[PDB]
Amino acid sequence: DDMAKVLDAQFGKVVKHVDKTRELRVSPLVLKRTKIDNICYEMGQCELSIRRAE
RNA sequence: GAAACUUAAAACCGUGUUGCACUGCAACCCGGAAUUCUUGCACGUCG
Repeated sequence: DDMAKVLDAQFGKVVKHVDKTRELRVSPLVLKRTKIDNICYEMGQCELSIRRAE
């Protein structure tokens, strides 16, 4: 609910976010998922690793 | 003895370069030190 007041300070005349985020307890209201005709997964995920190489 | 100017007239003048030769010159770095650097997701929102 902290994320909804700041999103309604720049938007809000299109879609009311304050009343909708306390009915299904989600913020934001969508999920950026994609498709390559095979598997539906997200947009922008990565797998991270590191090593201390000289 | 008392009485009658060794006087009159006459330029110390005429001619003549304080002139001739001579570098205010020779040698000398406006030079030595100094990062156009510090912070910043081409991103958020979907009847």
